[PDB]
Amino acid sequence: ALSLTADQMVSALLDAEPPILYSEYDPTRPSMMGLLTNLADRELVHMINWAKRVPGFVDLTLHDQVHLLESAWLEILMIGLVWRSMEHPGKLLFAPNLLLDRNQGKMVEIFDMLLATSSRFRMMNLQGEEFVCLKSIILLNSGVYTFSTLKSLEEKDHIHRVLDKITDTLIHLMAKAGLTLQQQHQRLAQLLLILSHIRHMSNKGMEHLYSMKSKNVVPSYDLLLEMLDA
Amino acid sequence: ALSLTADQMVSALLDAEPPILYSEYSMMGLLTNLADRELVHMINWAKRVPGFVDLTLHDQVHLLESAWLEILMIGLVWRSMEHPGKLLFAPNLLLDRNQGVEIFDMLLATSSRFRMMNLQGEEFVCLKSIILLNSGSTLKSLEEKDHIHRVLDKITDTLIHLMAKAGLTLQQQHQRLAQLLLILSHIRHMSNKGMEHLYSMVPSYDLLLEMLDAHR
Ligand SMILES: Oc1cccc(CN(CC2(c3ccccc3F)CCCC2)c2ccc(OC3CN(CCCF)C3)cc2)c1Cl
Ligand SMILES: Oc1cccc(CN(CC2(c3ccccc3F)CCCC2)c2ccc(OC3CN(CCCF)C3)cc2)c1Cl
Repeated sequence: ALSLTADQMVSALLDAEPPILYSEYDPTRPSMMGLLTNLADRELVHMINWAKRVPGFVDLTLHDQVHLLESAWLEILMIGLVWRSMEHPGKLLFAPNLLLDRNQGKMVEIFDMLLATSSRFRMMNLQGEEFVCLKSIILLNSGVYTFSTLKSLEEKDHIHRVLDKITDTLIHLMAKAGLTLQQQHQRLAQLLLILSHIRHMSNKGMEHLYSMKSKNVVPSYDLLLEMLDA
Repeated sequence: ALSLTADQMVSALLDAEPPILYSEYSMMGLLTNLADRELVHMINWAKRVPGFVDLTLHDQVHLLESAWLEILMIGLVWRSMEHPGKLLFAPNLLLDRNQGVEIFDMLLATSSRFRMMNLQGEEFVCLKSIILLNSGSTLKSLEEKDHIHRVLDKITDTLIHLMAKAGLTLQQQHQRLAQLLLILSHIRHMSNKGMEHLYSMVPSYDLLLEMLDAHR
């Protein structure tokens, strides 16, 4: 996995991309949290099958894969939602049959930040290749500071090696788009600064799910491990 | 601001660095007091961060209201970098995790990360100014937002310049840049958990405006 070229690492991420799902509702009938809850639960399954295809991820122990998924899953859903919404200014495309504006999201604070992130992606003309690299970064980075045995330290070192390889891959893509060296690292910095906004949005979202104090509203270690299908 | 060279960028950030404060010569009360004194120094530091005073007072208050704990936290991690397993809130206030916890360990993990990257002082002050500018639709706000993104790009150039001066290769340059900037997601994370804890017991917009809205 540390041996793949930048072109190969991109093609692997593009072929691993999960599908866009539809919301589960009756369109002949006149409950939003339940609809979004249900949609997120079903997206989560496809995310985990995507993560398994992220080069270097299945080199980790199953325990460490679950930990990274635990820390990252909501950021990963959110960046996909924001990517999906780039072409629909003012609205969030949770699903092709569930395009919502901010007055329906009424809570609204996170909705507004997702819309802002979608705008910035849009006016940056974020490319498909770049977006799948950013998803990989979130998966590996979000849990890397919340793991200290010997083995864990080897696992952290491997995660940092793969993150360096994703960085190289992103720069390769900007180089191939014709950007100058200065423009390459300026764009790389802009894209990583947005990931900290996405982390903030995920933090507020997780804060809301934990305040529900409801057993099956935060994916458990066992639920994620089951979806990983050892 | 937009005219400064990379070297003048670093010199201004270094010139503007606030002092390390001491604790008085019961724990949460001493930490609250030390943080209250640091906040005052951080306002005048922020006024000296290129691009910042070009902003409206209202935008400056919003940026500090959003970033203040992150900035406090990155300063604490920096101060603790050379003291494995301890948080140096002040030279006379060195705590270990037993005296706290979840937040403490995250802070200790960031400190350990700085150690492994051999984080440099000139790098530290660029990262702290990125936190201020980044963490937080009238024509003027659009004009502010565009200005902030421009200053952020020059700090990126300044960071690259520092690594290039040291002798790092370009591959090592973009790799280290990404490593430094991804740490910022974790500092946002810890700030949000810290806000959560403090509300379970924070400087108001008016307090911030009062300190920032100085006379001549
Ligand atoms: O791609 C998406 C598709 C569908 C929704 C979403 C994001 N959402 C909606 C929002 C939200 C509300 C409250 C808390 C956090 C949140 F983000 C964020 C913006 C509007 C309100 C959401 C809601 C509930 C969620 O909780 C599941 C996990 N389920 C439980 C886990 C058991 F497996 C309940 C997961 C996400 C994405 Cl990013
Ligand atoms: O450099 C530092 C110097 C002194 C303390 C700190 C950070 N802290 C201590 C810790 C903490 C962090 C996050 C949340 C709660 C917390 F306990 C850090 C890990 C364990 C305890 C802290 C304590 C009280 C606080 O209360 C404000 C509101 N007050 C400001 C309102 C004035 F109007 C002070 C502000 C931060 C830094 Cl990073």
